[PDB]
Amino acid sequence: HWGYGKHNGPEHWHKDFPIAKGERQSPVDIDTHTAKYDPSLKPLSVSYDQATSLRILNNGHAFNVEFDDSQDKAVLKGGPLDGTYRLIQFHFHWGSLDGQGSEHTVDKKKYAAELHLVHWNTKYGDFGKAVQQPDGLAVLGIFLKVGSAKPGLQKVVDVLDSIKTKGKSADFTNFDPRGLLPESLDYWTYPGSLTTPPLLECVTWIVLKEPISVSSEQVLKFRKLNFNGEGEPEELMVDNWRPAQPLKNRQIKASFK
Ligand SMILES: NS(=O)(=O)c1ccc(C(=O)N2CCN(Cc3ccccc3)C2)cc1
Ligand SMILES: [Zn+2]
Repeated sequence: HWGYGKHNGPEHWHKDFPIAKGERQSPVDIDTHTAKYDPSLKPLSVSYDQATSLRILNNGHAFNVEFDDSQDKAVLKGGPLDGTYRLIQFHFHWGSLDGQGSEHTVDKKKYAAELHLVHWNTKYGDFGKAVQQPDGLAVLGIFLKVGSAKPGLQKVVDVLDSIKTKGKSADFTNFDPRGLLPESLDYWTYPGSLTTPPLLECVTWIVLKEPISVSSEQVLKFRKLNFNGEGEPEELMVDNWRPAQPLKNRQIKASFK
């Protein structure tokens, strides 16, 4: 029964998921003056040429674009990571208004939305084993600002009418996630968590500095989705973001000067 309402929102999650108040929770504010350049970080390696998208699912919290992760097809390596992380899904978090929606913030600035490309460490064999490890997942986070349309996002926007409500899915093959990346792979990185229940502390966060631009019409179509199931009272899927959590004993590292 967790969600993003007044009665079941992020301030309530700790009652069923006490790790909500833990030492490495996400998201966080990225203070750009306190993040230190780490010359030992490697360039990110984003290898998405062989990505196999399968399906898009409205899960009642967001929509997920799911990939075939039964082989090393779309992988994230390098940067702060040891070994190979396989892409399993991507999703977004967004606002009711353009002035909010991102989960990470930059010097307390909120973006209109945030893309999460979720990857799991292949040394743990499957995603369910990986989420039980402190280095199990790598999530690539990309901010969205409202301005020019993102052409590589339109195939996602155009299928959302077919998955309006919770539990609906649609075939979503041959989608190329390279079309969601910005030009620069400059990033910030820190150890954190899933941002939704069960809030497991299993994520290496890699947040790109350069946002992508999407149009007002693209993000308006995200905000026509529903949290509810078919035939239930309509509750628009908006403001599906967790706010920034305490940094505690953590350092955010920059890949760039
Ligand atoms: N916003 S985010 O990128 O941090 C993100 C949040 C949640 C998830 C996610 O995979 N969850 C659904 C399953 N659960 C994991 C799970 C638990 C037990 C058994 C198996 C799996 C969470 C992935 C990324
Ligand atoms: Zn997310």
